[PDB]
Amino acid sequence: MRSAQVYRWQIPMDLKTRDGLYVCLREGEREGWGEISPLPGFSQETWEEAQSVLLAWVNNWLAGDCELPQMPSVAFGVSCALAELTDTLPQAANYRAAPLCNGDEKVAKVKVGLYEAVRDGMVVNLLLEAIPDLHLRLDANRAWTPLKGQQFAKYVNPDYRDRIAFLEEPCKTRDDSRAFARETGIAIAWDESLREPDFAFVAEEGVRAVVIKPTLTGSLEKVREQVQAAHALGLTAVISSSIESSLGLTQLARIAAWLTPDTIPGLDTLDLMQAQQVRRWPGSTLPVVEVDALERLL
Repeated sequence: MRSAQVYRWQIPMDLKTRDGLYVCLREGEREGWGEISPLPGFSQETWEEAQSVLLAWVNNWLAGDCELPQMPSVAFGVSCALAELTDTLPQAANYRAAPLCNGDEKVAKVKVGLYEAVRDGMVVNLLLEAIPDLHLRLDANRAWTPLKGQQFAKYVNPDYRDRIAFLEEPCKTRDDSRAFARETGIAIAWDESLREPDFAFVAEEGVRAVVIKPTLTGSLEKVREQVQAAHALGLTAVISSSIESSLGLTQLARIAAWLTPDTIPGLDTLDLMQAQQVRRWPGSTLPVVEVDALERLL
């Protein structure tokens, strides 16, 4: 027989707090968990709206309904609980993420688009020059105009460009991002794009990878179809963090081990937070908050 729990929480950060929810579904002796934590500025839905939809969905599932949610964060969180219940989300994971860097398969991540383009190009060249066997993933989050893209590349030695594993969504438009890629020889990745209507997995010169943030994307099943479509075209697919708590981050670790076995995931966001909850990320020294101490809604 079906039973469940719903929690709400707010974790302090080093975003002042990270606000989200959890769902626990049980069937008999089985149990599955999931995290529903929309990200302000990326997810369309709010924490409050996700809370309403998740409570309704839970009520209905408790009542026997089979309908799955459409709201992305809820769809994700619920799909994980259900996969756990059915034992389809493997337990194994390496729990290793590409480290998030500033300045200093060796793979690391650097966010760009915060400082001006030249500074980012200079910072990037310095690193690459400094660590000859380093491979960098760069995240622009559509920060640049074509000009800015040229400005960034100008400071990056062509002979180190092959070591930029991908630069996500450099430009405001896909055509401009594609043009930047072709001209600079710097590989790019799609991230936000995959979430736009009408997106199609197609071979494109200069595109080498996609970044999938499941909390933004939707169900695990949808994440799996996108990973697979990326793989079928020969692209790298990276499972990436939406600043989930430790619970969802660990799940993301398992999803990566399972669906993107040879690709280290972009989960280096735990240290931005003050505590872990429910499930530990191995090696973290953050305190852990137990179920018992969370705000229960259902």
